[PDB]
Amino acid sequence: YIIYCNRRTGKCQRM
Repeated sequence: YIIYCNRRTGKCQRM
C-alpha cells in the first residue's frame, strides 16, 4: 500500500 508522505514535493499517501 501507500504509507509515505512526500510533502517535500507536495505528494502524500492514503495509509
